[PDB]
Amino acid sequence: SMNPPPPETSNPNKPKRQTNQLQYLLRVVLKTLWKHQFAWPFQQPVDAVKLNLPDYYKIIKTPMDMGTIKKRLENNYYWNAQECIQDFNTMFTNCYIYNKPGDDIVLMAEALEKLFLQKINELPT
Ligand SMILES: Cc1ccc2c(c1)NC(=O)[C@@H](C)O2
Repeated sequence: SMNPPPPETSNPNKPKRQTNQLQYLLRVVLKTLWKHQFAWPFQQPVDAVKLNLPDYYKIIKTPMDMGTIKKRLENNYYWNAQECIQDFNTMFTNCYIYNKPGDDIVLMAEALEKLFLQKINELPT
Protein backbone atom coordinates (compact mmCIF):
# COMPACT_ATOMS: atom_id res chain seq x y z
CA SER A 1 0.00 0.00 0.00
CA MET A 2 1.21 3.45 -0.92
CA ASN A 3 0.07 5.00 2.38
CA PRO A 4 1.66 4.04 5.71
CA PRO A 5 -0.53 3.80 8.78
CA PRO A 6 -1.03 7.32 10.21
CA PRO A 7 0.96 8.42 13.28
CA GLU A 8 -0.52 7.21 16.57
CA THR A 9 -2.98 9.51 18.37
CA SER A 10 -2.94 7.39 21.53
CA ASN A 11 -0.47 5.11 23.30
CA PRO A 12 -1.24 3.20 26.55
CA ASN A 13 2.52 2.97 27.29
CA LYS A 14 3.03 6.71 27.05
CA PRO A 15 2.25 8.82 30.13
CA LYS A 16 -0.36 11.57 29.69
CA ARG A 17 -0.45 15.06 31.12
CA GLN A 18 -2.68 18.11 30.99
CA THR A 19 -1.14 21.57 31.48
CA ASN A 20 -2.18 25.19 30.99
CA GLN A 21 0.18 25.40 28.02
CA LEU A 22 -1.09 22.22 26.33
CA GLN A 23 -4.63 23.48 26.84
CA TYR A 24 -3.65 26.75 25.12
CA LEU A 25 -1.97 24.94 22.23
CA LEU A 26 -5.29 23.26 21.42
CA ARG A 27 -7.83 26.00 22.21
CA VAL A 28 -5.84 28.94 20.87
CA VAL A 29 -2.94 27.85 18.65
CA LEU A 30 -4.25 24.77 16.81
CA LYS A 31 -7.85 25.87 16.52
CA THR A 32 -6.86 29.30 15.21
CA LEU A 33 -4.31 27.98 12.69
CA TRP A 34 -7.01 25.54 11.59
CA LYS A 35 -9.18 28.43 10.41
CA HIS A 36 -6.47 29.99 8.23
CA GLN A 37 -6.99 30.00 4.45
CA PHE A 38 -3.81 27.99 4.03
CA ALA A 39 -4.57 25.33 6.67
CA TRP A 40 -6.33 22.79 4.45
CA PRO A 41 -3.27 20.89 3.20
CA PHE A 42 -2.20 20.30 6.78
CA GLN A 43 -5.51 19.22 8.33
CA GLN A 44 -4.99 15.48 7.80
CA PRO A 45 -2.19 12.99 7.10
CA VAL A 46 -0.69 13.30 3.62
CA ASP A 47 -2.68 10.85 1.49
CA ALA A 48 -0.11 9.88 -1.13
CA VAL A 49 -2.70 8.05 -3.21
CA LYS A 50 -5.29 10.80 -3.15
CA LEU A 51 -2.80 13.64 -3.75
CA ASN A 52 -0.89 11.64 -6.36
CA LEU A 53 2.41 11.95 -4.49
CA PRO A 54 3.75 8.39 -4.79
CA ASP A 55 7.22 9.42 -3.59
CA TYR A 56 6.05 11.33 -0.52
CA TYR A 57 6.69 8.60 2.03
CA LYS A 58 9.82 7.51 0.22
CA ILE A 59 11.14 10.91 1.31
CA ILE A 60 9.24 11.86 4.48
CA LYS A 61 9.85 9.35 7.32
CA THR A 62 8.36 11.31 10.21
CA PRO A 63 5.05 12.55 8.81
CA MET A 64 2.94 14.88 10.93
CA ASP A 65 -0.17 16.97 10.39
CA MET A 66 -2.56 19.20 12.34
CA GLY A 67 -5.30 16.54 12.29
CA THR A 68 -2.97 14.19 14.16
CA ILE A 69 -1.83 16.96 16.52
CA LYS A 70 -5.45 17.90 17.25
CA LYS A 71 -6.34 14.30 18.17
CA ARG A 72 -3.19 14.01 20.29
CA LEU A 73 -4.13 17.16 22.22
CA GLU A 74 -7.73 15.95 22.67
CA ASN A 75 -6.42 12.57 23.90
CA ASN A 76 -3.97 14.31 26.27
CA TYR A 77 -1.31 12.31 24.43
CA TYR A 78 1.47 14.79 25.23
CA TRP A 79 3.61 15.19 28.35
CA ASN A 80 4.39 18.86 27.78
CA ALA A 81 4.06 21.83 25.44
CA GLN A 82 7.45 21.24 23.85
CA GLU A 83 6.37 17.82 22.64
CA CYS A 84 3.41 19.34 20.87
CA ILE A 85 5.47 22.22 19.46
CA GLN A 86 8.03 19.83 18.01
CA ASP A 87 5.16 18.03 16.21
CA PHE A 88 4.13 21.36 14.68
CA ASN A 89 7.70 21.99 13.64
CA THR A 90 8.04 18.51 12.16
CA MET A 91 4.97 19.19 10.02
CA PHE A 92 6.43 22.46 8.67
CA THR A 93 9.91 21.06 8.03
CA ASN A 94 8.38 18.02 6.28
CA CYS A 95 6.76 20.41 3.84
CA TYR A 96 10.06 22.22 3.17
CA ILE A 97 11.93 18.95 2.82
CA TYR A 98 9.52 17.34 0.37
CA ASN A 99 8.89 20.47 -1.69
CA LYS A 100 11.03 23.20 -3.27
CA PRO A 101 11.41 26.81 -2.15
CA GLY A 102 8.72 28.87 -3.85
CA ASP A 103 6.24 26.01 -4.34
CA ASP A 104 2.66 27.05 -3.61
CA ILE A 105 2.35 24.53 -0.76
CA VAL A 106 5.62 25.87 0.73
CA LEU A 107 4.36 29.46 0.57
CA MET A 108 1.36 28.19 2.53
CA ALA A 109 3.45 26.45 5.17
CA GLU A 110 5.69 29.52 5.49
CA ALA A 111 2.63 31.63 6.20
CA LEU A 112 1.28 29.22 8.80
CA GLU A 113 4.67 28.83 10.45
CA LYS A 114 4.88 32.59 10.88
CA LEU A 115 1.43 32.64 12.48
CA PHE A 116 2.36 29.59 14.58
CA LEU A 117 5.47 31.36 15.87
CA GLN A 118 3.49 34.51 16.72
CA LYS A 119 1.10 32.52 18.89
CA ILE A 120 3.65 30.44 20.85
CA ASN A 121 5.82 33.51 21.45
CA GLU A 122 3.91 33.85 24.72
CA LEU A 123 2.33 30.87 26.48
CA PRO A 124 0.25 30.88 29.67
CA THR A 125 2.30 30.36 32.84
C1 LIG B 1 -1.35 18.43 -4.52
C2 LIG B 1 -1.01 18.62 -3.07
C3 LIG B 1 -2.06 18.88 -2.13
C4 LIG B 1 -1.76 19.05 -0.77
C5 LIG B 1 -0.42 18.99 -0.32
C6 LIG B 1 0.63 18.74 -1.26
C7 LIG B 1 0.33 18.55 -2.63
N1 LIG B 1 1.99 18.69 -0.73
C8 LIG B 1 2.23 18.57 0.58
O1 LIG B 1 3.36 18.55 1.02
C9 LIG B 1 1.09 18.44 1.54
C10 LIG B 1 1.39 18.72 2.99
O2 LIG B 1 -0.07 19.19 1.14
